[PDB]
Amino acid sequence: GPLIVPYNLPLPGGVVPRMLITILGTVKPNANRIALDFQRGNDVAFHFNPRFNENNRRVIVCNTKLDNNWGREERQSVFPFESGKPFKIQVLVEPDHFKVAVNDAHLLQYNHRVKKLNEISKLGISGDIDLTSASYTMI
Ligand SMILES: CO[C@@H]1O[C@H](CO)[C@H](O)[C@H](OCc2cn([C@@H]3O[C@H](CO)[C@H](O)[C@H](OCc4cn([C@@H]5O[C@H](CO)[C@H](O)[C@H](O)[C@H]5O)nn4)[C@H]3O)nn2)[C@H]1O
Ligand SMILES: [Cl-]
Repeated sequence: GPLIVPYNLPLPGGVVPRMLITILGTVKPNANRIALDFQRGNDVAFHFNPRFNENNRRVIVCNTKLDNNWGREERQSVFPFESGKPFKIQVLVEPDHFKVAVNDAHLLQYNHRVKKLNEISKLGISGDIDLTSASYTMI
């Protein structure tokens, strides 16, 4: 039913273009944050971080963490999440970027900074959600 957050989903042999990762959940009421962390060991290859109240604004912050240092942030002000509401996040790995759609609407893409895609072998899912489902498939 509801998975335990923080949740770790192993990605056997890392990611690869045409790999589709689907996260189903519901945002808690008065949520503060969501985070998806595609990890290469201790490094975070792709950090996807909806923030519900940063100086009274809603923003999605994306970044990469290498040897414990966060890089240059990429910010998107389109913010499809709402507290209390069910969502679907789809992360499709493409040759040059992660492509993210929420609720079947394209949201953003994030260019690969970590190059060893087949070593990005785990997805951490955390934040103020009830997590229903997390899975992957090759399309
Ligand atoms: C148009 O221009 C802009 O107009 C704006 C109008 O409000 C502001 O004036 C802008 O400058 C101020 C400003 C401040 N911040 C951030 O605000 C934050 C709290 O919401 C923190 O204080 C941030 O610094 C500490 C911090 C670090 N991290 C880590 O970031 C990682 C991803 O990179 C992961 O998410 C980690 O998990 C997370 O810990 N988190 N917090 C701070 O950098 N963003 N912008 C200005 O540029
Ligand atoms: Cl790399």
